[PDB]
Amino acid sequence: IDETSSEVLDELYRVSKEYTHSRPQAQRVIKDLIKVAIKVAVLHRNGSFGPSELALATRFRQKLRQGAMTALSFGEVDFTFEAAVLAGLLTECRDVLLELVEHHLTPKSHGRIRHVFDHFSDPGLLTALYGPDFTQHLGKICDGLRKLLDEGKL
Ligand SMILES: [Cl-]
Repeated sequence: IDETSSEVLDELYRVSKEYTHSRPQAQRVIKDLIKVAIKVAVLHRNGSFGPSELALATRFRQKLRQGAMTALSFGEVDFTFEAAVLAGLLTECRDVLLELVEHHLTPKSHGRIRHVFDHFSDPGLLTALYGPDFTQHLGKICDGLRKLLDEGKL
């Protein structure tokens, strides 16, 4: 696994664990995240996607970059964090991914996608993340996101 991606994944785990107060819950969401990513990766490697699905994958990446850039913008003291906006963007990502894998992955895998995106798009979690107690976590996530965008890994 890519080192920067691992660093961000680590931070997402830590944010989830601290927000929920549950190691088992955080481990579960990150396990599902990893499973989903790899399953989608395999579909890309095996040439399983049709033309409309490949266009959907392109849209998903655009949306994911938009989410990342918006997360970064809200990190600026200048601009006011709006949880509903970031949550809405993450839900747009969820929905594009769900469409992408509708005909390729099992309903169980669709459930894992909903679990991951619904966990992190939770306005409660995001509000905590952008609040006074999560300053260090947010900085590290933003550093990672900026590096991923810079290196073309999103
Ligand atoms: Cl298709």
